[PDB]
Amino acid sequence: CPLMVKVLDAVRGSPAINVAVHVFRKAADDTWEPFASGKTSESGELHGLTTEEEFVEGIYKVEIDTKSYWKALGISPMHEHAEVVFTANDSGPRRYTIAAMLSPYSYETTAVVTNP
Amino acid sequence: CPLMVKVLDAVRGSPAINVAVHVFRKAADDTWEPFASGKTSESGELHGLTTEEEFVEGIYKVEIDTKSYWKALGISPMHEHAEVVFTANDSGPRRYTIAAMLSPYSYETTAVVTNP
Amino acid sequence: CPLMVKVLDAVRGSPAINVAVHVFRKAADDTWEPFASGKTSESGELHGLTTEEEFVEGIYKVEIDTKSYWKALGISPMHEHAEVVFTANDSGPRRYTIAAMLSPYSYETTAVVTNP
Amino acid sequence: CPLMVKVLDAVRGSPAINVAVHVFRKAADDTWEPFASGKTSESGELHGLTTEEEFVEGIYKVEIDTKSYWKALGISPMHEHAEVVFTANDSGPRRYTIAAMLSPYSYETTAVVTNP
Repeated sequence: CPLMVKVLDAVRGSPAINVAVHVFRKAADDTWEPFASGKTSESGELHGLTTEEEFVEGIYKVEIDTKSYWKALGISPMHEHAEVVFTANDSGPRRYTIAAMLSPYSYETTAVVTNP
Repeated sequence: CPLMVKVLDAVRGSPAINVAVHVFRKAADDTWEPFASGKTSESGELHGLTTEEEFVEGIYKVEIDTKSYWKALGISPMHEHAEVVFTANDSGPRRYTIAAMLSPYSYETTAVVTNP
Repeated sequence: CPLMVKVLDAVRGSPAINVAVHVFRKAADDTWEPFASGKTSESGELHGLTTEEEFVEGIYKVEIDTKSYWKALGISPMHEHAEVVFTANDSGPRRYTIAAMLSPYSYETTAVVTNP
Repeated sequence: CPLMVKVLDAVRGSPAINVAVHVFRKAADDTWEPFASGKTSESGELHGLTTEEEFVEGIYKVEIDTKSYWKALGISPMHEHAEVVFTANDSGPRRYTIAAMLSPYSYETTAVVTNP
């Protein structure tokens, strides 16, 4: 798993289950090329987005669609969405975990990088 | 001041001085219309972005260009930039403060809303 | 103002008004000596805690009593309180702002340091 | 594992390896009774702190000793330590994950609660 996404609901203190996550890769011609997508599991984690073969060097955008998750919980949020736009494998491949804590008014993201 | 932006350097624990900030307003035809821009002052704050007359209801994007600020401090960051995309004045006008704590690998944003 | 405290309610996205704040200074004999205290104002800020004469070098604890603030809003929180324990004026006097974002389950603090 | 602790180094974007963690349980006579302790592993996680039999209802303090971890990395930090003081099993037993993102000047904690 070269890329994992984990989402927490910071208001309720619990994993954010079934949040949509889309990943894009910046193309040669400056456009956002769709790369992979999925939904967080009951642990708040999304595995299997990509492979070590597919996950090349690049600029990657991770869009987490928070708006609809709050609606299932009866909330209208402030942020439309959350984004993490980071450069990947710039110096050889890494394992990346994009971590997101959400709220109706705040959000942290962190890119946690390790090696295999 | 219906809209203020404040940026902190969470690594050094100090205001983030002279960071570029661009604000856009989602247009009728789904495009990001440029709205206002500026640079943070020595307190890390950016005032005078807009007026109560200009700052209508809408979906607004605040782009904080972190990448170049780290370069002036000798750092290559992970995130290309930071964004806050929020809906404004949805229920009458408010005062908004978008607050940003930055790092080479993490970032919080919060939308702090009050009335006049 | 060598020491300022600012508290935000990260759940509601607004200043945290009338939160109790106690500051202690580590004494010579390892004990927490009471130093100053107050309540946040309508901006979420607490000014006038101390003076440049009184605010000597030391280890200082800032206790923010979150539990009772949530009760006034009908909430039972997870954290009993929030604390920031930091060393001050270690290399000459500074201005310190202790910043706190709260929630029933999460909390950031940051020590933001500047000079006069 | 009714109680797990995970620590991230938010400055370097990586797990915080071999951080000391002490847990205390508030005793009947208002004192902090030592409960369990350990060191984070290479993933930044600390497992096996306690058992479902030992981890009763109570007020628990988790002390993460950040100061010495920065020293191994050549840093003098601002915060002496990080603490999370939370009430546990108040309404039946839960699984708790205390999550910590650290820095020389900032720190988040979150209590992430789930059921088995």
